[PDB]
Amino acid sequence: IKEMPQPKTFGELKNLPLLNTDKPVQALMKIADELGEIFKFEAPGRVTRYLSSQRLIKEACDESRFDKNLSQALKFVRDFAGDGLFTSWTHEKNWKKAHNILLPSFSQQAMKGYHAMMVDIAVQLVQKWERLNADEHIEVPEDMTRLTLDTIGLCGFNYRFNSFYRDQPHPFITSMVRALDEAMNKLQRANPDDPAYDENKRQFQEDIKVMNDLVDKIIADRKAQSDDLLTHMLNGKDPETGEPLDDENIRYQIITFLIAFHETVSGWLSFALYFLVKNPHVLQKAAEEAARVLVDPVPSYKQVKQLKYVGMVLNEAIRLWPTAPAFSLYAKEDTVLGGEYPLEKGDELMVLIPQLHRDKTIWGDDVEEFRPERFENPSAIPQHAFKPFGNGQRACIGQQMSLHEATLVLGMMLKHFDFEDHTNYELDIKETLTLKPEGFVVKAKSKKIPL
Amino acid sequence: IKEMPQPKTFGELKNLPLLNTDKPVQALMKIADELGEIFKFEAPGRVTRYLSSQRLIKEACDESRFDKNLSQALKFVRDFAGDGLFTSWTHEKNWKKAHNILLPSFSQQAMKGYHAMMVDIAVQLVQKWERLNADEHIEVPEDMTRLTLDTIGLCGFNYRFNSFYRDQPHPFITSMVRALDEAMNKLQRANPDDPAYDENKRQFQEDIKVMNDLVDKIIADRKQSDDLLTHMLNGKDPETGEPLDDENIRYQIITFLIAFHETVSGWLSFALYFLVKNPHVLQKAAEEAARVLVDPVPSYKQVKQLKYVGMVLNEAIRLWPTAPAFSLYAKEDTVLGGEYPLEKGDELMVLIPQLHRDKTIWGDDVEEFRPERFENPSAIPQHAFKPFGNGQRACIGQQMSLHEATLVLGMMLKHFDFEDHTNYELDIKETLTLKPEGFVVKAKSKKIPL
Amino acid sequence: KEMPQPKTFGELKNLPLLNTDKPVQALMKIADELGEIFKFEAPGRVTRYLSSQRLIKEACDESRFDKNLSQALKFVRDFAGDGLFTSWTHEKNWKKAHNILLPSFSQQAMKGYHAMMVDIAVQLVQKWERLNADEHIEVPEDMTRLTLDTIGLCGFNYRFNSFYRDQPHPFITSMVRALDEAMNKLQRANPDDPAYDENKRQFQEDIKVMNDLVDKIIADRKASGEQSDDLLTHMLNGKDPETGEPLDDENIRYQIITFLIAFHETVSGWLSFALYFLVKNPHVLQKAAEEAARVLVDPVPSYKQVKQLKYVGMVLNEAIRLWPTAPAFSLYAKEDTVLGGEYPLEKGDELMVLIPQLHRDKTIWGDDVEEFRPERFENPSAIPQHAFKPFGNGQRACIGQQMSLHEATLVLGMMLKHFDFEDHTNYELDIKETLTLKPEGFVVKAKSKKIPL
Amino acid sequence: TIKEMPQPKTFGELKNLPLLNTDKPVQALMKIADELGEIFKFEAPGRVTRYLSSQRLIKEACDESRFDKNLSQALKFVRDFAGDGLFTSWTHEKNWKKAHNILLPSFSQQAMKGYHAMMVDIAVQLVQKWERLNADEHIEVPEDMTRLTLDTIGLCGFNYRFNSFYRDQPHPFITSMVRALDEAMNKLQRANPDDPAYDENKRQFQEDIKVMNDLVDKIIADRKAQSDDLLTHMLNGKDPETGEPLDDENIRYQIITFLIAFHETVSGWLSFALYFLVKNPHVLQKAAEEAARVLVDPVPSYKQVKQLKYVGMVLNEAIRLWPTAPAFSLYAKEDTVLGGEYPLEKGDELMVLIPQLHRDKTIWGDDVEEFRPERFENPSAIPQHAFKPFGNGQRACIGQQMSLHEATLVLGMMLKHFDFEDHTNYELDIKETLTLKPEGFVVKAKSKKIPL
Ligand code: FDE
Ligand code: FDE
Ligand code: FDE
Ligand code: FDE
Repeated sequence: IKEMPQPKTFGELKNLPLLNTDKPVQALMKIADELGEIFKFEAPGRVTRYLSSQRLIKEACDESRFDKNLSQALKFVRDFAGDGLFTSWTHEKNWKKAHNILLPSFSQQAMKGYHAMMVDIAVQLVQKWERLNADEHIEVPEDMTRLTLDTIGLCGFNYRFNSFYRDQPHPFITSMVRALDEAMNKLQRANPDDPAYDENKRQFQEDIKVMNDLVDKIIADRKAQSDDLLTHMLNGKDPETGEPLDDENIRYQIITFLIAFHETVSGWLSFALYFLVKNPHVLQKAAEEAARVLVDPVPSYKQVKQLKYVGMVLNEAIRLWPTAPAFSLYAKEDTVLGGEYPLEKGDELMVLIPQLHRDKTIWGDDVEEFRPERFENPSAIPQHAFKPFGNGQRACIGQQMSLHEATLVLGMMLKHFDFEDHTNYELDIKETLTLKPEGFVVKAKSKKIPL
Repeated sequence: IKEMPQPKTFGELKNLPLLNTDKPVQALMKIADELGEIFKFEAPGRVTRYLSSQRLIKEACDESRFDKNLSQALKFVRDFAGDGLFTSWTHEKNWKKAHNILLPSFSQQAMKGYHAMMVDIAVQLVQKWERLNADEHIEVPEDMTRLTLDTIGLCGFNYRFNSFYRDQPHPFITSMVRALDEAMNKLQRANPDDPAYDENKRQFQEDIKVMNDLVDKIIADRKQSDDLLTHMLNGKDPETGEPLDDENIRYQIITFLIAFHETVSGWLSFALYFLVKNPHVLQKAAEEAARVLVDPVPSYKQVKQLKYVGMVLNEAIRLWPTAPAFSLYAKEDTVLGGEYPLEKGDELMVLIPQLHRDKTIWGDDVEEFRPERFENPSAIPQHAFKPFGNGQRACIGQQMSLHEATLVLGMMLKHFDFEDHTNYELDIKETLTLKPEGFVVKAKSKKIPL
Repeated sequence: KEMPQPKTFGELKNLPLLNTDKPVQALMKIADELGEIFKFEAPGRVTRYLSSQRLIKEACDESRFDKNLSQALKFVRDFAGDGLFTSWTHEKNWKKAHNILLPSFSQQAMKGYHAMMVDIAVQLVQKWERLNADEHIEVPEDMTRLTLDTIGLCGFNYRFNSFYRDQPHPFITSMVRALDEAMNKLQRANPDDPAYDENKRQFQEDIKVMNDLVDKIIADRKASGEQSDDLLTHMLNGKDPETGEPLDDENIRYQIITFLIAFHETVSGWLSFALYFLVKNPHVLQKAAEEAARVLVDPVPSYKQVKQLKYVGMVLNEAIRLWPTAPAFSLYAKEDTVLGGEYPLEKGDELMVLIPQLHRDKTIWGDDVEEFRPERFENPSAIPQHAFKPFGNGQRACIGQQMSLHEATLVLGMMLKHFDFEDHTNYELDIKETLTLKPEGFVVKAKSKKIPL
Repeated sequence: TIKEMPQPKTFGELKNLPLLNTDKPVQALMKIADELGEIFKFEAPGRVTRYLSSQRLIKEACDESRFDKNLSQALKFVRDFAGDGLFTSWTHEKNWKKAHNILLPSFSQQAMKGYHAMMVDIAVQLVQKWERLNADEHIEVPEDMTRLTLDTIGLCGFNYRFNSFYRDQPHPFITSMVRALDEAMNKLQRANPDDPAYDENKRQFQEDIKVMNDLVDKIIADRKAQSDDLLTHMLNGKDPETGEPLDDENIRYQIITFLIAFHETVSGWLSFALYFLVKNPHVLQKAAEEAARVLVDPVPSYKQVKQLKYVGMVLNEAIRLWPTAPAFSLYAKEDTVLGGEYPLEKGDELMVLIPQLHRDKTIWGDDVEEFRPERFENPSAIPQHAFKPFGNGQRACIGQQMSLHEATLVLGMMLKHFDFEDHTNYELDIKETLTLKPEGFVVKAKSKKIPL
């Protein structure tokens, strides 16, 4: 009872050239604004539907009708993340297995344990920024990346990257960044066999070895003893099959966590810092809460949760630019979406989170303005209207940890510094598969409080 | 005595790679934002200084200290616009000659003369928008180009480009456009002799030929009309008694054609953008238009009384002045602002968009579209607002442009309600001028007839 | 029974294999590696490349196979339309134009074109006389000026005046660029990517350029009624015996484009190649120059005299054997059939004759296939049937074979009569490939023998 | 002064630099020489040089009392990872004459007898690889010559086993070297080396030097764990004026130097010979003839390698037509006049186009392009300085005897054991790094069924 909108198609190439930007997500957003809540996007070999209104999004988040689909994006990341929690299909050996082995390791009770090491990495950042000279500035995404990676490596696997002791990035991080870019780059390749991509292929494998070799370096330090993320993997057993996780799979989970945490949380903080320096009154409300609550030289686990405004900023940043901008679904059985669009079994849907988070119908007509005050009552927001961490059983396992980190770090930054948008930086959002601000720089004057 | 800041330089290429964007002006504004009111900009074989605070620009506008310089930009334009007014040196032969011959034709008294022909073109645009079907949209920069170009050919030269009767741009307009891109592109070539730049060198001569050709049919076909073109054929220099030679005239026509259509097309487009982005201001101007434009066709008198429409235009050109910069050189040794010593011949660049963002002058809300700043146009300090250049070398076409945009904007506001149906994000395309790219709207006609 | 096929790249088949600027030569190397036949697959199409006289002989059976419009020719049809070269044998305008024009390329017709042919030829000789001592000759560039001017004057009584220019006629640059675009579409897997927008639009403008002067020439003569006895009046006045009607204006415009392109592209390459092999084989140059001197006894050559340069004709034939400027033609099986007892073909299957490789079939030419020996052709009937097909086959064979040979023989004769040629650069053969073949950096210096015209 | 020197087409401030914007610079300089003759000026943005091609001028330029070895722009770029090694050092630099006198013993004819055995080891591995191929397959000639030449210099020279024949994608070191060498050539064409577009290139290059210094600098320690080899001569030899052995970092520069120069020159050299053999079947016959007659043991003897006279002649005739290191550079020690026609300021640069020298028609006769190895039957008939494939003077190629022995040995064994088919009718295509090798050259080989 409704023909679905579709953008300009270029011959046999369908809609693919339309996402021949350096900014595909943002290109999909611009399409969403022109065609409305749902549009078909077909490329050679695949077809999908992108949804942008909460009315259709809530139905797709009905777990009896739709199951998580591996988007072409995720299908290409699977070539180095394999059977990890992020890139495994729901119905498959290790998803449920790893899911129940690892879920205890991220429940609110796990956070109390990670808190000490999180603080460690957070002081290094504060000390680095403290120790900068006057004429210097801060490269925000890079230092957030230094932070996030160091924090997961210590909390999760008790491995010290020492990112703050390095100027050129780590070999691992560069391979991870190059691998993700390649996964993205395969989306626009109309035929991946063309010889033009031979060097691109050769490097892809060279970086997969670099990561896969290095992760086993993490494994060497232990069997050759501490309440940590890795221990649960080598040591937790399935209640039905009795076994632990395979050595090959434990690998993929590590790659997954390293990639997921360091990438998603880097954008998150950077965006929060971006929005703070652009909204100085919000900064004021957030900076004062920092001083009043963070009364110790270093924070305690209990003190973090009181930062009720710092948390609101983070959520409001994540509303506007969700660092994992999309998740994919398929129909378990034949169905009708919204009484208008019939779906055959196996058809793919794409939830375009940033555009869902821009539904005026839900948020009012100031969808675009950075106002953390929307979130004082998280309970007024309808169901499936704010889904930055996915949905259902395949929802983000790393939510409670990421939020702990972001709120922790942001608090200490606001407690210890004031930040000047000394360049009048125009937001430039880089798209690998995640989103991050690119070239964001600030200067920070230390408030002269000791640690 | 104050040492001047300079951004990052790359070996023998100096600051040249920093502008290896498709957006140099915008990249320079970014540099201005990091380095402050003035910075030195070095390229291979050249040096200039970019000024951004009203403190420095006011000095540089002393016609006793500084004269108009042909920036590297304009030096490349001189290859197809030659010694026309825009691309002339002040003291060269044809400038003051041509300037004093033509000023009468851009005086306020000529406007009453052009007004009919201007209305003619504007009715065409309005009828084009009325005749769209419901599902269709409007391509704003492209239709402003049809409008601005057709307007000057009819007012100036009684030539009908018929852009509204065409879907791919006119062959003249496209070569004229491609010539501008090459002038810009020559800015970025570290060595223009490289054979990679040979296909370009060939297209360039063909485009110069295309425009030079079209003009000469207009100019020769004349040898009964009181317009810019006969003023050129008949105007006489009071010292030598002769008109401009046919070559210089050709150069004036080319100059005007591009200069008007490029700046005025961008300008109207920016106004439409800022209006759809601030609907109260659209409301007030729409209300103001409806009350004043009370006849089926607007009159010359009524256009001076679209006082709010004019304020909008002033506020848009404040934000994005479609001709974004002018250049100056020091006539003799001096110090600029007590801090920066300058040798004779040293170059200055007025970065008009950054000047219009000097919080010191405009307040702390610079980035806001508020036409009410232009209630009292006398309230604004001198040398704070330079959209039309400066001095004797200031835009000779200010009235005509202002008259044009104001007439056109008003009729659109009287005749349509406009929908930003795509939530268009501003993307400003750079030739040498500025212009929004991909700006589209939907327009529902108010069914007022013409 | 299973046919060789070169290396395939995923869903892209063999197409990346000849993403060179020189496809024919890459195909010549596939044939060298894989032999008399190999399958060449592209997205959406399949063809078989044949190189042995054994298979070509069957492929020339007009009762079994007909002329196919190769993918290449399919793209040329975008501006050569319904011209003789790009017509299907069963299309309406083919047989029509064919029976109408054949007299205009006959031998009695050549006697008529000869003088205007001579006209362009003196223009070439004088330009070469009037050069100063230091300069060289840009050989392909001057052969192009000559061949184009000759077809325009002989065919259409139109003067391009190429010798009075440095920028080629505005038209020939389009005509050349259209050919390059036609060639360029061969390697584009996705023809729709927006990157080919400047290409596809420049293309449409170049077609506008060619049609303008061709429709001007065809209209300008439909007013002066002038009885030049040339291709153009023969097209305007000749009538089809079945419909009683002459060729439509749209179709004539296509034959002109066809003839301008066909003559200028094939013959200039041909002359260029002959001259290359001559300056590279000085003993052969001597014999031809001697025959040139002995026969060209008049201030300007006469038609009877041209018949008589038997050795330059053998040179020309030996040149077109090594590098046939039009390197391939295509056929399809009119019905299901088996080729050479090993390869069954369904009706409609496409075959491609790789003429350069055919002309190197050692079992036919002997063990010295690559040496330039014009003495192979002094007994022309000794050559087996379908062993030497530089002009195609059967009813679809080149209509301009005679006209071209006359031009080349005449022109080459005069060059040898009037100059001594020096390979002052030791030019290494570098063959540019558009749709036809021609050498690229070829230059020589020529000392005038001071014989007058 | 008498004679204004020719100069090819100039592109404004970019001079004639665009003339070598091929992937085949050397071949372009030949095409220019063929039209402008025995000498021409070649200008670049920051430099000017003169190319010599006639034996007449080259005989003068090889006067060691007037000219010395210059570092061409090319060799200046190799100096970034080969540093102070013999190939990239100035004569008056402190490590040249130092390293030169300690190493001459390791390449004297006397030294060869020792290298002979390990030379054979790698030589059989190659023969075994070819023997074990199935019939439908072919031989990728440059790749297998690169495998051999590198394994031989690495084994015979430093007792390190690369084991190239046990891998299909090339060694990381060799892939890094070739990419480092490619970067050196790639710079020659950049009139803007500061431009940001070259950041990934500058990055990768810096990573590639680390790769070489990694393995090589480990090898110097890995031996301190002493036999009689090139590395031992470097670790143990003493300079008589300061009495010191070579610098630890200088040795790293020599090893890198020797690995590259050998593997790049010798592999190219063998490949070219094989091309000429399969293209000249009668020469192939006579060459396999002597091979069959002399190579009478399951393994070659040192004496026997010397007793191949025609195989050596094919080698000489191969390097004549395509000398794998095609050029060397010189500077004027003082002001002087070249050929009585061209005056030179002190410090002016000369480039010898060895391929063009080796085509000087007045010297070799008019069949200069023909592959005729019998030109080398009487080597004393060849004029002094007409045939300089190994450079000139004290700066002459130190390894020419090692190289000739390897090429003679290997080429001999190939001719004994296989018959070769140009089964694809391969057209000669020259890959240019700084050195010259042929590309995509392939043959099929039918075994003569003979054991080792
Ligand atoms: C470590 C970590 C950290 C994190 C964080 C984050 C942030 C900030 C954001 C986010 C997100 C997300 N996630 Fe996240 N995260 C993580 C993780 C993860 C994992 C493992 C996963 C998978 C799970 C399942 O489902 O199985 C996720 C998950 C996730 C999601 C979903 C996806 C789909 O496709 O559905 C989302 C949307 N994550 N996230
Ligand atoms: C027609 C026309 C129109 C116009 C418009 C306009 C607009 C809208 C804006 C503008 C601007 C300008 N201008 Fe303009 N305009 C014109 C023009 C002109 C001229 C001619 C000139 C030059 C002047 C003199 O000096 O003479 C100008 C001018 C001008 C200027 C200045 C330049 C310099 O460098 O100095 C500026 C800034 N404009 N504009
Ligand atoms: C005008 C002219 C001239 C010429 C020349 C020549 C030369 C030198 C060479 C040649 C060739 C040829 N052709 Fe040549 N030609 C011509 C033409 C022609 C035509 C029209 C054709 C088609 C035919 C029919 O079909 O009808 C030809 C044709 C021809 C051929 C065939 C085609 C196919 O596809 O088969 C060939 C191979 N052609 N050719
Ligand atoms: C081991 C080795 C091996 C070799 C080989 C060879 C071959 C096959 C060829 C050759 C070559 C040469 N080298 Fe030689 N080689 C070597 C080496 C060398 C050295 C070390 C050098 C340097 C020495 C001097 O001079 O000091 C050379 C050296 C050489 C030379 C010279 C360089 C210049 O710059 O002068 C030449 C030309 N190589 N090579």
